[PDB]
Amino acid sequence: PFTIDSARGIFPETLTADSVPATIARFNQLSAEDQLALIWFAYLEMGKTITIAAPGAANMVFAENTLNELKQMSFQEQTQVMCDLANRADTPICRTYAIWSVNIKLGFWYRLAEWMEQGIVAPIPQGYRLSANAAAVLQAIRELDAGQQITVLRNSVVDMGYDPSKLGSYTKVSEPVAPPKEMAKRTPVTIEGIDNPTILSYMDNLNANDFDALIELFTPDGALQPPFQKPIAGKEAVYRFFREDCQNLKLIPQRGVSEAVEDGYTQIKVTGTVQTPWFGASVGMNMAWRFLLTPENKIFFVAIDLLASPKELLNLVRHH
Ligand SMILES: CC1=C(/C=C/C(C)=C/C=C/C(C)=C/C=C/C=C(C)/C=C/C=C(C)/C=C/C2=C(C)C(=O)CCC2(C)C)C(C)(C)CCC1=O
Repeated sequence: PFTIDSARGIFPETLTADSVPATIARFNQLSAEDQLALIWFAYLEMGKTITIAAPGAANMVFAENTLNELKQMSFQEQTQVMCDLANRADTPICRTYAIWSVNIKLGFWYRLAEWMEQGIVAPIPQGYRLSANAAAVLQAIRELDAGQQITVLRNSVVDMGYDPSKLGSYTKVSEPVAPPKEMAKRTPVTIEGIDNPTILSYMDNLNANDFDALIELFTPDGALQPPFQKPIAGKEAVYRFFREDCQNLKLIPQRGVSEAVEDGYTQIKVTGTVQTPWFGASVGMNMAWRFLLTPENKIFFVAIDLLASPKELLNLVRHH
């Protein structure tokens, strides 16, 4: 009947932005030097219309030792470390970076971007010439919508460093968890077409960084699938993902539809936008949420999708 694997397929008319993994695959064909140059140029152009937020103090304490090593290196040595990261080389810095959470790696590169601008780290060489393929990948990124662009950039960062699979057993380094926003101060979401209390609780608890309440919405074996990734299965792993990767999001759902399927279960699709704390309101990612709920309104499965275009925000099929 329903398994996690079959639940992945609900609302199959939902068109996701698979140009993100497509573009990443093209990017991964390029030399390390062209990868760095390409991201430099893309980030420079993006900055003209989107506004990145500075990393917090606790984010940066974990990257500090590595950044100070870099601050001291020659321009040549600095470039070599950056190429090592892009190449996923086996070096001490690449092994250190492999155990950092997503947001720590992002803060590392945001500091390097500042330093490269303002003189401290080796710039991209003046008159650098991208390969023909790299020039085309950069143009492809320019034509993506902002939500797709920042997803490509983040993925490129997350994939650098030594393969964490190749490390064995290892302590993942992550920020302290923010406290749940006071109940009184929360702003509840509204969703046109949906009043299911679990769906509203999922949105509101995530918006409040209240992961202990969020996780109780799931079945013990319930799964969550982030954009372009495999399902994270079971409360233990979902709860860790929440606390590690999901703080300070702003979910802005707009509309949804609900459909009874077999055995008192119910499949629900919501569309809307999401803001990441890295860009705030300057980037609104067009998202769908696809939930499979038990008769007791528990989340058996939820998939979160980055949508191919804004048209898909209105794609809400009520009968299958
Ligand atoms: C690297 C590099 C550079 C620098 C580059 C830099 C500094 C790049 C920086 C890039 C940054 C900061 C990108 C951040 C992206 C964040 C995203 C896509 C978050 C999405 C979250 C979502 C969708 C969450 C959704 C969620 C919802 C709704 C749920 O319902 C459930 C949870 C879930 C998580 C699934 C240089 C400029 C120096 C050039 C050299 C070079 O290589």
